[PDB]
Amino acid sequence: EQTYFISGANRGIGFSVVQRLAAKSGVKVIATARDPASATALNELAKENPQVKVVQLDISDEESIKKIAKNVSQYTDSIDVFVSNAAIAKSFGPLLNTPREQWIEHFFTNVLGPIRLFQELYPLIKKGTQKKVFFISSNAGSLNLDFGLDFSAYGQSKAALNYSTKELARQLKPENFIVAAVHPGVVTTKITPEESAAALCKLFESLNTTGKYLSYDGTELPW
Amino acid sequence: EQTYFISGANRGIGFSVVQRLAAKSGVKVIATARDPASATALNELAKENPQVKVVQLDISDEESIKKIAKNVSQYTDSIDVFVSNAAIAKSFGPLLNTPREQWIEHFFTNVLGPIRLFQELYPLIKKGTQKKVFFISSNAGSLNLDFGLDFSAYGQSKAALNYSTKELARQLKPENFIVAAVHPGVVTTKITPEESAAALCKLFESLNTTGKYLSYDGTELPW
Ligand SMILES: NC(=O)C1=CN([C@@H]2O[C@H](COP(=O)(O)OP(=O)(O)OC[C@H]3O[C@@H](n4cnc5c(N)ncnc54)[C@H](OP(=O)(O)O)[C@@H]3O)[C@@H](O)[C@H]2O)C=CC1
Ligand SMILES: NC(=O)C1=CN([C@@H]2O[C@H](COP(=O)(O)OP(=O)(O)OC[C@H]3O[C@@H](n4cnc5c(N)ncnc54)[C@H](OP(=O)(O)O)[C@@H]3O)[C@@H](O)[C@H]2O)C=CC1
Repeated sequence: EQTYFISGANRGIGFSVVQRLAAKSGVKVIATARDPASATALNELAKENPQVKVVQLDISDEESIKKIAKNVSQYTDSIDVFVSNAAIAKSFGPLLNTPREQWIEHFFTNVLGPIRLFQELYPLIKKGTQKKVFFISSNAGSLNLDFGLDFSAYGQSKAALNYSTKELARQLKPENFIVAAVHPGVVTTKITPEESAAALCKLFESLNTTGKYLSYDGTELPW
Repeated sequence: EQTYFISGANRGIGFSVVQRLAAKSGVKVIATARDPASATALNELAKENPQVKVVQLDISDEESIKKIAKNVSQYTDSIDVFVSNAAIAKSFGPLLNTPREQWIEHFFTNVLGPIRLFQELYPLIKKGTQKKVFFISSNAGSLNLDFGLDFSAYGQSKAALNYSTKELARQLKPENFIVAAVHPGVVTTKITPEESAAALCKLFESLNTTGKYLSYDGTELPW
C-alpha cells in the first residue's frame, strides 16, 4: 500500500488528483482543505471512498501548519508521495503597481507555506517507501521563460520556491528522495482539471530521478 | 551633475561605493544607514565631502521606507543612479535546518525592502537623466549555477529579487530605464570591498543596456 498526501484537495487540480487516486486500488490519500466542513465535493469523495482522509490545512497559517503532522499521524505512519498543491495566484503585472500586502501574501502562502508543510511532514515522508516530493510550481516561475506577461508576486513566489526545491533535491539525494517542481498546465492552451490530474498521477508514479523542473507532459523546464 | 543613491553605505561594499563616488567631481551621493549616529567612517566622509548626504533607512521597516522619498527630496530633485546595496546574509545550509524566522527576515529585508524602496524612489529616478537602477544581488541567486553550497533563505531572497528585477527591466524599457542585478564579487576568489566598489562604479557609469544579470567585472551571469 502507498500513502499519497495532497494540500488543497477541495477543488481545482487537487480535487481531480484525489478523485483519480481513489480509483487506484491500494491508495490511501491524505487530502486537505482549510475548511473541510465546507468542502462539499471532497467530503462526498471521502464518504464514498473512505481511503480518502480529509484533514484541515491553511498553508498561510503557521498554527494550522504546526498541527499538520499529528493530523496526518491520525491516519498514517508514513507518506510515499507528498504534493504541495494548495497555493494562491492573485497578483500579476507591474512591480510599481504591486502593493506590499501582495508581495507578503504570495511569500507566506506560496513559499514559506510549502517549506513549513514539507518540514513538518518530512519525518512521515522519510518512513515511507517512495520518498517522492512534488511541489506544484508554475512555468511562470522560471527565470529563463518569456510568456510576454509579468507575474508579479505570483511569479516571484513560484521562482523563490523553485530555488528552494532545487536545493532540497540536492540535500535529500543521499536519502534517496525524488524531489520535483511541476507545472500542472494552465487549467479551467488551457487544459481541464481532469487532464492535468491524469498527467500528474502518471508523472507522480513514473518519476525516478530528483532535482527536475517538469511540465505535466513530463518534459523538462529551465529553472 | 549626477545624483547617486546607495542603500547601506555605513560599511562594506556600500561604504566603498560612496567613498569611490565621493572622489569623482559632479557626483552628489545620498548614502543611507539604519543608524547614522554610529556610522563613524561615513559621517567623517560626509563631514569633509559635502556632496555626500547621509539619511536614515531601515529597508526591513515599512515606516522607514514610507519616509525615504520625502527625506531624499530635501537633498536632491532627482536620482540618476539607484543602487539597492543594503541587505542581509544570515541563513545558509540545509532547508530542514532553516527555521521559519530566517525565511521571513530574508524576504522582508532582501526582497520586499528593495522592491518597496524602488517604488518610493521611482519618481525621483524618473526625473533624473541616467535612469539607472541597480539591485546588488549574488551569483548565489542564479537558478542555473551550482556552487555545491546551500544558500537557504539568503539564496532564495536573491533569486526572488532577481525574478522581480528581470520583470522590472521589461516594464521600464519603454521609459528608457537601465535595470540590472549585479553580483559584487565575494568580499573580505575573494576581492576587497574597495576593489568591488572600483569595478561596480565602472559598471554603473558604462552599462547602457537594460535587463542584465552581471558580475562586478561586467561579464554576464545566467538567471
Ligand atoms: N491551473 C493553472 O492555471 C496553473 C496552476 N498552477 C499551480 O497549480 C496548483 C493548483 O492551482 P489551482 O487548482 O488552479 O487553484 P485554485 O484557484 O483552484 O485554488 C487553489 C487551491 O489551494 C487551496 N488554498 C488556497 N489558499 C490556501 C491556503 N491558505 N491554505 C490551504 N489551501 C489553500 C484552495 O482552496 P480554497 O478553496 O480554500 O481557496 C484550492 O484547493 C497551484 O500550485 C498553482 O500555482 C501552476 C501553473 C498554472
Ligand atoms: N559580501 C559578499 O561577498 C557578497 C555580498 N553580496 C551582496 O552585496 C551587498 C553588500 O554586501 P556587504 O557589503 O558584504 O554586506 P554587509 O553585511 O557588510 O553590509 C550590509 C549593509 O546593509 C545594511 N543593512 C542591513 N540590514 C539593513 C536594514 N534592515 N536596513 C538598512 N540597511 C541594512 C548594513 O547596515 P548595518 O551596519 O546597520 O547592519 C550594511 O550597511 C548585499 O546586498 C549582499 O547581499 C552578494 C554576494 C557576495
